[PDB]
Amino acid sequence: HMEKRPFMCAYPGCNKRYFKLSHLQRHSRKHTGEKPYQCDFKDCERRFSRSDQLKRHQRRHTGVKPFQCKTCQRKFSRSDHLKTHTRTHTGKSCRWPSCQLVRHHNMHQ
DNA sequence: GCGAAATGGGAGGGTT
DNA sequence: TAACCCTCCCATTTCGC
Ligand SMILES: [Zn+2]
Ligand SMILES: [Zn+2]
Ligand SMILES: [Zn+2]
Ligand SMILES: [Zn+2]
Repeated sequence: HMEKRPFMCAYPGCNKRYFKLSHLQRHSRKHTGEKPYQCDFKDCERRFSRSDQLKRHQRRHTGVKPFQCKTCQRKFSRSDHLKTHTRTHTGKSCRWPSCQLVRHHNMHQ
């Protein structure tokens, strides 16, 4: 785990440093305040500085949930949302809250 | 209402 | 170069009861 960040931001007063030039060029859009990637869903009008941020956001509109829990078959749109959910099973036949297995799990969604 | 859990966004990291 | 996906932090919202 190295800390050498050779790419420094040239913005006046900014001390940001990054390991890769792509990370620095991605940071430079924060000073310009430009957010060109706008969500065109109804009654949203949200916008982001990065295209991947817009695609992550638009999954809440499209209902795309590629990540599925191997224990209770619950689906999530993000990998970190799935990993956090799996902690509910570590502490605690039906693995859904308040219910007494694949058919039952699939019917919950 | 309470705590837990889910949700959503920023920021940064890697892989092509 | 940058699209693309992952990982962590954080505040807010929703759920379970
Ligand atoms: Zn900067
Ligand atoms: Zn939207
Ligand atoms: Zn689960
Ligand atoms: Zn059940």
